Amino acid sequence: KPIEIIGAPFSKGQPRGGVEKGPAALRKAGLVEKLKETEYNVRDHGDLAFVDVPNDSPFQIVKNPRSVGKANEQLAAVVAETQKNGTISVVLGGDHSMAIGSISGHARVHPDLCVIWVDAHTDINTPLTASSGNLHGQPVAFLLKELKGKFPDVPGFSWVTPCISAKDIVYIGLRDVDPGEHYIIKTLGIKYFSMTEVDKLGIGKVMEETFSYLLGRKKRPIHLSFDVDGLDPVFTPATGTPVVGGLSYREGLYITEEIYKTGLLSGLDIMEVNPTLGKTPEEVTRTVNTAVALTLSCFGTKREGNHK
Amino acid sequence: KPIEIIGAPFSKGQPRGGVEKGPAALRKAGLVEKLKETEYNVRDHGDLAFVDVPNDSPFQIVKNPRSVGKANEQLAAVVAETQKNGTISVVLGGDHSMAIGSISGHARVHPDLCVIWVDAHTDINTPLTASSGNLHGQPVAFLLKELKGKFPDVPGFSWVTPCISAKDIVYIGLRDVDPGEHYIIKTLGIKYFSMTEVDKLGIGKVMEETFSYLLGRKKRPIHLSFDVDGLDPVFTPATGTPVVGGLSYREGLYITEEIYKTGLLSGLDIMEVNPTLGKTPEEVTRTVNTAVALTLSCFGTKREGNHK
Amino acid sequence: KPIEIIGAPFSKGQPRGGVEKGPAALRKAGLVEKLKETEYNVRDHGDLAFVDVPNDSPFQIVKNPRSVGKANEQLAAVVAETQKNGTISVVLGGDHSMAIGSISGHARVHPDLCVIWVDAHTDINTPLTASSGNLHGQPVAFLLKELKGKFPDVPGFSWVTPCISAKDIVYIGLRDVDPGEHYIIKTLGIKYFSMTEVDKLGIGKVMEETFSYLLGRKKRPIHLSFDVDGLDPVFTPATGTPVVGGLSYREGLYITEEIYKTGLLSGLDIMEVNPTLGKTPEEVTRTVNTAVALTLSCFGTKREGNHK
Ligand SMILES: [Mn+2]
Ligand SMILES: [Mn+2]
Ligand SMILES: [Mn+2]
Ligand SMILES: [Mn+2]
Ligand SMILES: [Mn+2]
Ligand SMILES: [Mn+2]
Repeated sequence: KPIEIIGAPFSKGQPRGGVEKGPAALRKAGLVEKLKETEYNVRDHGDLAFVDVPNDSPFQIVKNPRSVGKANEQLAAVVAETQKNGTISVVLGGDHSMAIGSISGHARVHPDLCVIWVDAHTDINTPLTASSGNLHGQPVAFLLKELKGKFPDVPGFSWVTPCISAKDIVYIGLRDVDPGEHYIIKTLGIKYFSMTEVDKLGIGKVMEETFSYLLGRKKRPIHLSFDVDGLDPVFTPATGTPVVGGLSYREGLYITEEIYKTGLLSGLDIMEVNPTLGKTPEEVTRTVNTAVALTLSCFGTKREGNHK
Repeated sequence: KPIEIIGAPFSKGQPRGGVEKGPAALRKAGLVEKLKETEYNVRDHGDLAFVDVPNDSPFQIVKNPRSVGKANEQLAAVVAETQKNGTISVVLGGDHSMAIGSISGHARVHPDLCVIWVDAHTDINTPLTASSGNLHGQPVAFLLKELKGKFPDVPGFSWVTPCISAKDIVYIGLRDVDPGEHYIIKTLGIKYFSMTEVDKLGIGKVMEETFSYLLGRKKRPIHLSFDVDGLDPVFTPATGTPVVGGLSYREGLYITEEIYKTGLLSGLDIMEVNPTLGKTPEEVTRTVNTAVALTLSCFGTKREGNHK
Repeated sequence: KPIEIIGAPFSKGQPRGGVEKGPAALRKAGLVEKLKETEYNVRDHGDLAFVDVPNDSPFQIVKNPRSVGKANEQLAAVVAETQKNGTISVVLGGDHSMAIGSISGHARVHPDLCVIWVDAHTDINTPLTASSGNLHGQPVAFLLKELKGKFPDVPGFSWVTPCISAKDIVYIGLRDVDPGEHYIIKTLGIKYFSMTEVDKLGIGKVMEETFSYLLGRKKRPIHLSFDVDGLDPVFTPATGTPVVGGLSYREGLYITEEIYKTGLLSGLDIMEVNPTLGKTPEEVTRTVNTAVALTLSCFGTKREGNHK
């Protein structure tokens, strides 16, 4: 019933910078003002203040493992608190590595939740199969149960508890996956929808199946982790890893409009909005408004109209 | 069998200006020259000359109610004359408020026609539920029978006669509807196809249903009122109310190509082309050529080729 | 199992110039370097050196009939040699008129191959029904059996042997067909998929049918002749005959990804990349990378990932 924006302007997740300005842009985009305008109430948790672990030594390859392990541990702590009160937790953040704290904290109250991860990537690189070391590409690794133990524990993420099985997570939009990640998902029979399947089935049937897969038997809580680079660059240019032939505005919306319809949206995740990475101030607006549009959608803003 | 372009460079419908240049752009785009090249004959009625009602006092909120009531009254007068002769009336115009005279005049000869209103809006705001007062958003209100009487009669539109029921009109492309308009359409069980339904069913099935709904029982005449902002801004940027995630070139065409196939196209409506509103001369070309493409399409120009 | 790039920087096919730089751009785009990175081996045949027939007198209308007849005769000669060794022949070339030597040479080793011609055109103009005389629009004419004899034999193409029936070729993407070409395809009951059919069925079903049509009975070798202007100009602007409302990146790929899946790709054809025709160096990159993406795709580069 209630909503709670938890700013998470973290950044250490990846090399490029400018992702901590995300909650700023979105909020500056009047996000909370339009969201209240829905048949929901909104409590802004305000942005979190992350402590930066000194002499953060790159564990093996993994850059900033402590700082990141920590800033995340803090989010889960906070995400678990608001969820514990029965509120949908929208997390305005920086890089997807902050999905570690989001989900975990969410998973702590509802161990049986499921994940509809929308992104053009899998972010399932273990600190081993990972080329270079930017955690914004390892989330699913720290969370998947079937993966724990298959890589060296990282300094600062021990607090985590693999909380979801491969039968609880579904991917949508994939188009730029690595050899390792591909292996891992294939090896674990994870249900996904690469842009190939979409092009084939049409976003319409993608949801019917994503839903008949995750909510077929039981009807548990849903954790939507929306990565902005999931929608074609023509719509979300202000990101770090833009990939053409992606999801469109109308698709990103059919996805959110459908998640609303279920009535199970428990925890959202709007990540990767990088204002700084806009070739023109316009690109940052196109990204910020369709990031917001998406949010509002998850809360009822249908495209056919909404009367009180 | 014959066609008749009726320029309608009216404008008072909305605030922004530059819509009276539409028939000029379109015609300047060699519209009539390519249209003749079809298996049809074309008679250009030339642009209408609209009298501007002096001291046009904003009735309640409704801006320029007289001037607009009048310019429209004139169109119907003219649209009824050419229709009365058995000719398909293409109306190159300014704002959609000129759809009042178009349909009315059309409806006068064929009371049983039906409407396939393609636009990203509903234009069903009554002079009451309407925020601000630009008639380019009230057409469907002056025409729907079920609505007459539910708002103060406006100075200059009395001549109108609500000529169509909610079972005679279908919407295609909707994406930016108001609370009032949404209420009204929902309250009147009007058949519509928001971008949601499209994304789901795919433009292909949208037509089969729009057709099985309007022409299921009888096979009456069709009045296509094509609003240019119905196609994504990426295609029709030169408009006043651009809304992302709209109909694409290929969709606007499948729509027209299908209407041709029925063989019932009686009266067309190409509205909202605003040359002035192009950030670059290019945007006005992209709008003018795909506005034309659309027209030609309504007349047989299939995408698989056309041999004499 | 093995692949062999055969540069074919020919050009005389059409008026505009800059198509011989295609193999240069593509290769310069690291085409062969990424292609080897597949589960395939690659042998670059290097670019061909075409002799230019002196005093090439425009036979009737057909411009440069000798030069073109010859440069093509050479390709078939070469395409037949590598195919004769059991290698998939990718032909980096200029204008589609070089598809004459490609297919012919291919057809010589496998007379029973079939053609999936992806383009926005039919290239089936006979030296008679053809307006102006640029052979880049007559290929299918020199190859179709049902057409041989219906036009004056051309100086330099006699070596050709119509090698495919209208039941062996399928079209995908059509949107700008002439009166003659339309006639000819209609008159010969050729299976095609104009952008209309795509918009209706969705690229997904287009392949199931293109496949159930050509590979229904027997499962013969496939000859994909990919014309770059088959994908909307927004993706392949660097061509000579750009036509809006075309195939998109995701569609061009679903097409290639599917052809890979069959396992019958015998001979490819990447034509019409014109570096010179890019309004901005960017347009030439957008064209060269999605031309390459396409190639890679035909060889296994799925969008869900590829692990060794
Ligand atoms: Mn991500
Ligand atoms: Mn991503
Ligand atoms: Mn309108
Ligand atoms: Mn509109
Ligand atoms: Mn071609
Ligand atoms: Mn072509």
